[PDB]
Amino acid sequence: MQIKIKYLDETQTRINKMEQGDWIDLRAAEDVAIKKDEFKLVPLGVAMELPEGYEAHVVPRSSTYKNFGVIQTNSMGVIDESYKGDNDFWFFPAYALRDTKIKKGDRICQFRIMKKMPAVDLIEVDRL
Amino acid sequence: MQIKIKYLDETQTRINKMEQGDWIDLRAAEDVAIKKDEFKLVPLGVAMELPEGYEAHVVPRSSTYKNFGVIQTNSMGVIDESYKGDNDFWFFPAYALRDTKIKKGDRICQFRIMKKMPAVDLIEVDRL
Amino acid sequence: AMQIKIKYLDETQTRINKMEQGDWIDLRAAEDVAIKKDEFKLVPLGVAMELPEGYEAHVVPRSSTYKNFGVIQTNSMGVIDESYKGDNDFWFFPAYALRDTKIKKGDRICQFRIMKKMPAVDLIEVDRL
Ligand SMILES: O=c1ccn([C@H]2C[C@H](O)[C@@H](COP(=O)(O)O)O2)c(=O)[nH]1
Ligand SMILES: O=c1ccn([C@H]2C[C@H](O)[C@@H](COP(=O)(O)O)O2)c(=O)[nH]1
Ligand SMILES: O=c1ccn([C@H]2C[C@H](O)[C@@H](COP(=O)(O)O)O2)c(=O)[nH]1
Ligand code: NA
Ligand code: NA
Ligand code: NA
Repeated sequence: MQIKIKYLDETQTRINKMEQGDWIDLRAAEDVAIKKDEFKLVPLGVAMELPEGYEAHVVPRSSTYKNFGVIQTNSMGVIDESYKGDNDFWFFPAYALRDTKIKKGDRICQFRIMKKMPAVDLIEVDRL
Repeated sequence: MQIKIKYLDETQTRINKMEQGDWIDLRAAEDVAIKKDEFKLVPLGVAMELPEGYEAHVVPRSSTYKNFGVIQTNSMGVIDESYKGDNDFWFFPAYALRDTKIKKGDRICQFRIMKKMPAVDLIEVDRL
Repeated sequence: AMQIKIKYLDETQTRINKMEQGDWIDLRAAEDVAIKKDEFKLVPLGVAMELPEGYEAHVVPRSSTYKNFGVIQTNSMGVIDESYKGDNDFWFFPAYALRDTKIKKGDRICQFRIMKKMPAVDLIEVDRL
């Protein structure tokens, strides 16, 4: 299976091949400064068409907090197969626990794909 | 595959069907006000019997922080198949980074199911 | 059926027990750790593991971690790859404290499961989607 990837512009660093099954590091599309106790969407400079029936999960890298002092406000970001449009660029939602600077090209988070949950039948009951 | 769902009461909004594999939005069962730097378990007004051998994963929605100023203290909630009792209602563990008000019926987080990890044995060794 | 090889820091580490029905598995603080409000500490878990080939592990807080200890996990979910299998590749829990707190040696502070790694994928650059 394959992922089609469109970059925001030619200066974005092309990301790792995916022949191995490791999570894949994504990078700041531009410089982003965030003050202590403030929030910014860090653009990742990439848009993707994921395989039919899959979704992507995005979390911080292990070293992100140590080096940048940010947490990811939504814990883990879900990118559905449907977020496949020409302007559907990815972002990393960052809350700074201290004044910080992220520079263009800095690796800031990581992703993998996973099969979406199967079709399920929700049936209401009065008791369990 | 089916999930049996019990709602806290008649006023809880019945949630989305699960035909497409998308994550499913869960909603506040009552008004909850949270002060900056305080914590509250936000009731979701649902109890579920998940399919055998499955667990649920719960994370904020992408827009939760922007709209509500809360993060999920456990990052991703994991609800086991065994949490299927008639009083086993679900909660979103919220920490407010600013004063906030959540209203009854607001979408606050999302879940999916996933198969539990395969059978595995833990074997102590004296060296790797 | 599959196997996880687990090695402990020392004999004082309380050995981990697997939940027979496939539940996530709790891990324990390897030593006492004091963390001041708004400070960070990489809490040692006192375990190194060789995971099954083609698998990874996922680490999240327990539901009770915040109530008990007032900490959040700064990386959201830890990813432990199959390759992190060396004799000195000990696991940690990266804790940010939202209040002054003390964690005691042996406290169950986080939980893990394994999951198959994503399959091989071909990344293909395109000009438009
Ligand atoms: O951490 C995230 C979470 C989401 N998205 C993308 C995928 C979503 O489809 C879109 C937001 O749409 P809603 O989920 O808010 O509809 O943003 C990200 O780039 N990063
Ligand atoms: O984000 C979560 C995580 C867990 N639970 C369920 C399953 C737990 O067994 C139960 C109670 O958790 P503790 O009181 O053991 O933390 O809540 C949730 O509703 N939300
Ligand atoms: O919450 C975590 C996340 C990672 N690790 C381990 C596995 C990683 O291989 C290593 C850090 O390596 P990088 O991911 O920074 O390469 O730490 C942990 O013990 N706990
Ligand atoms: Na990369
Ligand atoms: Na609605
Ligand atoms: Na102990």
